Amino acid sequence: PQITLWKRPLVTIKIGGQLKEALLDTGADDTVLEEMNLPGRWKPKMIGGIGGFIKVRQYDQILIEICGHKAIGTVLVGPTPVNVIGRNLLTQIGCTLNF
Amino acid sequence: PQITLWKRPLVTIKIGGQLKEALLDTGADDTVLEEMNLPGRWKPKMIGGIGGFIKVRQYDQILIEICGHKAIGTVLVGPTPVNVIGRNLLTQIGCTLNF
Ligand SMILES: CCC(CC)CN(C[C@@H](O)[C@H](Cc1ccccc1)NC(=O)O[C@H]1CO[C@H]2OCC[C@H]21)S(=O)(=O)c1ccc2ncsc2c1
Repeated sequence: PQITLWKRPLVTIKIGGQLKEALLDTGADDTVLEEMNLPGRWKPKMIGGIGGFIKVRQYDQILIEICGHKAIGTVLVGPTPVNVIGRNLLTQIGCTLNF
Repeated sequence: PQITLWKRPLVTIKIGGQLKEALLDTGADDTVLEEMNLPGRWKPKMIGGIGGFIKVRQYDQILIEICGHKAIGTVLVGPTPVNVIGRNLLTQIGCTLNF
């Protein structure tokens, strides 16, 4: 679809078999989801945002469907203010900016 | 134009008679720019993201040119690690997400 930006670009995602709402965030290199249970192994990592750095759990090679489009990639889980879909997955679903 | 997301979507902007580089950021409600000494009045504000909040100065009705597209709106100035063009201005240049 073509998404205008008068509202937040929020979409429904499926991860670990569960539906959630997430923000399509072209300013995020990485995908960061709020605290949740995910199966598989993970590794502790640090990511920095506008206000500093937080601790996250890095899950690699996770299946995630974004607005009906499948991706498989890295998902960081931690105290982000909102679920964000970053460029690592936006590229997989073929997302571009256009003006 | 069409911008892919393999790399950060950085573009040149013109603001306050200065040229700078900023991200086209669909996850940013507002526009947040590096410290610069703009003229005129301003209101204090706090904006939150990964890692917490930063304190910024809110300037209204600021003229900004983004890839030769003109806009006018609110700009927040403060110790942000990256210049971000937010939805308040992206809507004005006709920017959409597409997949
Ligand atoms: C609440 C949703 C997100 C936070 C998640 C908001 N951010 C915009 C993001 O695009 C931010 C913009 C950004 C980019 C780079 C440094 C600092 C901020 N990117 C970001 O934090 O990405 C992180 C995840 O991937 C990593 O790649 C970049 C940093 C990592 S922000 O910078 O904190 C921001 C911008 C305008 C704004 N107006 C009101 S609140 C508010 C918050």
